[PDB]
Amino acid sequence: PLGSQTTHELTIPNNLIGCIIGRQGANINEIRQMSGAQIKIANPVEGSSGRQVTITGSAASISLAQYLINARLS
Repeated sequence: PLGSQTTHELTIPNNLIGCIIGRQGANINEIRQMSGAQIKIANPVEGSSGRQVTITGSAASISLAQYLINARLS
């Protein structure tokens, strides 16, 4: 659905972003594939403590993507 599509944003602590991405981006690929959401990692900035992530899709797929991000960090 076209009317369901929206955008969300969150911040991953820097020490955790490598886990989210994974080897060759395998982890973030999996989260994208499972959730059906588009997930983009923001350009890194020097001396930040967190890395921004945008998630676009329906509310359901964004909620799933967030859940999977959390699960990956356990």
